[PDB]
Amino acid sequence: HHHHKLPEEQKVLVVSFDGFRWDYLYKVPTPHFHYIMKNGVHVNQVTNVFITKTYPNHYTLVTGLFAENHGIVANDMFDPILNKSFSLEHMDIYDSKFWEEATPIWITNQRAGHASGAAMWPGADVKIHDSFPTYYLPYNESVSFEDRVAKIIEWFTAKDPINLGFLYWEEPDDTGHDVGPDSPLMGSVISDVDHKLGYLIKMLKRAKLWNNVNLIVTSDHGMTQCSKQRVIELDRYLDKEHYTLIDHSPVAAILPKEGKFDEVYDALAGAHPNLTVYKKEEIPERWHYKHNDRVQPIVAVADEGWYILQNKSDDFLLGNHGYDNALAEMHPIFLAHGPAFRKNFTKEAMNSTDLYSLLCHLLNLTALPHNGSFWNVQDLLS
Ligand SMILES: *[C@@H]1O[C@H](CO)[C@@H](O[C@@H]2O[C@H](CO)[C@@H](O[C@@H]3O[C@H](CO[C@H]4O[C@H](CO)[C@@H](O)[C@H](O)[C@@H]4O)[C@@H](O)[C@H](O[C@H]4O[C@H](CO)[C@@H](O)[C@H](O)[C@@H]4O)[C@@H]3O)[C@H](O)[C@H]2NC(C)=O)[C@H](O)[C@H]1NC(C)=O
Ligand SMILES: *[C@@H]1O[C@H](CO)[C@@H](O[C@@H]2O[C@H](CO)[C@@H](O)[C@H](O)[C@H]2NC(C)=O)[C@H](O)[C@H]1NC(C)=O
Ligand SMILES: *[C@@H]1O[C@H](CO)[C@@H](O[C@@H]2O[C@H](CO)[C@@H](O)[C@H](O)[C@H]2NC(C)=O)[C@H](O)[C@H]1NC(C)=O
Ligand SMILES: *[C@@H]1O[C@H](CO[C@@H]2O[C@@H](C)[C@@H](O)[C@@H](O)[C@@H]2O)[C@@H](O)[C@H](O)[C@H]1NC(C)=O
Ligand SMILES: *[C@@H]1O[C@H](CO)[C@@H](O)[C@H](O)[C@H]1NC(C)=O
Ligand SMILES: *[C@@H]1O[C@H](CO)[C@@H](O)[C@H](O)[C@H]1NC(C)=O
Ligand SMILES: [Zn+2]
Ligand SMILES: [Zn+2]
Ligand SMILES: [Zn+2]
Ligand SMILES: [Zn+2]
Repeated sequence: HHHHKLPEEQKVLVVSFDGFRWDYLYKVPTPHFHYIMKNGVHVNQVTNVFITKTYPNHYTLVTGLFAENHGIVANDMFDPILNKSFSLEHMDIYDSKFWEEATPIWITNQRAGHASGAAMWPGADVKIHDSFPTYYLPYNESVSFEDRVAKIIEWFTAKDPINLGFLYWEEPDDTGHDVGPDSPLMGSVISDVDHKLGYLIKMLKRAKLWNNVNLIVTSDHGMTQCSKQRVIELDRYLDKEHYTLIDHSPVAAILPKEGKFDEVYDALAGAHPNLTVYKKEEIPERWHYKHNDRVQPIVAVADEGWYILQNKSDDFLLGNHGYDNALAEMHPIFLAHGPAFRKNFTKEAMNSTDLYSLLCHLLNLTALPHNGSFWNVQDLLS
């Protein structure tokens, strides 16, 4: 018979499938994504932040800030005040000072008395302002999706449960790089990701969380097809001895050596039609990228689908991202299901800087100063 159920605090689980381009939903049958759509909300065009790389965009999701403000401007950075480098590829990400120009939402959540949990979310196993999420996993890409889900569900159902979870998975980004997003093999990995989403849905239902957790499924960026016929080779124009390459492609962050600034700029600007060379102060305002000492004196941006190689042996991948965030192929999926969200609703656009204000609203937190607007996304809510 129908009876009372104890009022639960509002809960949110944010899931990021890395590199899940907005239109991947249509490359193969995605019944579990479509199940969420039919019972939830879906935004066609999510404008993420420049540069359209993993660490800048995940930190935007948990701060509501543009990259010049939260300071995670790239996956590879050099901070001249710290005189230190940051590099994802070397797992050299744990220097707290690279993160401390902002405060991620899990800290704000916990300062309000709640508990947060993170299962491989970029930056969640880093000490920031002397704090971690209440529960987190040390980053390890080899941990299965099923084990990450198991931890999330354990934490949402613990003696002292979390109200806010973050779950992360490295596909379809990794395969998109390997084969290129135009490859028919992308169907296999997208289908697998849809199966993993179905596994998550099944476990949320089994744990009696499905109808009381607001599940948000999104990503950090998309992916575009590259080609060995679309390469810009810097050593055709520049003496490698006269600059340091802080980040390579498709946004080359260039630090000329002492006195070589005008040599480097003059040699590279207009050298190739698909490489736009900006002096820091000329960087487009719409990217909200330039007001930060981690933005190097010269930033050279390749057009969509072009690769910057410093020399003939530099890295090349059939898929890449990082390009202009106005480009549709850089845009991630966004869909959601839960008691706070409408059902079978589709909206054309959102800015990824708005998610932070949505999360703060759902959890009844006081948002720190940010660049998004709850009013832009209030129509997703029931
Ligand atoms: C990498 O960099 C290259 C080189 O800069 C860019 O290529 C240019 O792209 C633009 C935009 O499409 C081209 O301009 C358009 O050309 C069309 C005709 O193309 C043929 O003829 C020209 C010679 O005039 C050749 O260069 C070209 O290869 C083709 O053979 C025109 O129809 C277009 O005019 C129409 O659209 C424009 C708006 O785009 C309107 O203003 C017009 O009124 C008209 O309606 C336009 O002129 C340009 O020709 C290309 N240059 C070259 C050398 O190919 C790439 O776009 C860039 N790559 C990426 C991914 O950004
Ligand atoms: C994404 O953010 C931009 C920038 O804030 C929004 O563009 C502004 O929209 C307001 C209306 O609320 C206009 O008054 C401003 O002139 C716009 N500013 C700029 C710089 O264009 C945009 O609406 C947001 N998009 C979504 C889908 O939320
Ligand atoms: C994005 O949001 C941040 C936070 O509100 C803004 O940063 C502030 O900018 C003012 C100048 O208007 C400075 O006085 C503050 O010191 C900044 N605060 C922080 C925390 O950095 C930023 O201006 C916003 N960006 C845009 C493009 O609107
Ligand atoms: C700056 O620091 C150097 C040692 O640190 C390494 O190099 C810097 C540039 C960063 O890449 C950092 O992450 C590395 O661990 C010193 O060798 C160098 O002398 C220092 N320079 C000055 C001027 O103090
Ligand atoms: C990551 O997880 C795997 C599987 O349990 C384990 O073999 C490995 O030692 C872990 N640590 C790292 C740094 O990969
Ligand atoms: C390219 O640059 C690397 C440094 O990253 C250097 O070790 C390598 O020998 C260079 N290769 C060519 C072909 O110039
Ligand atoms: Zn990514
Ligand atoms: Zn990637
Ligand atoms: Zn990987
Ligand atoms: Zn690979």
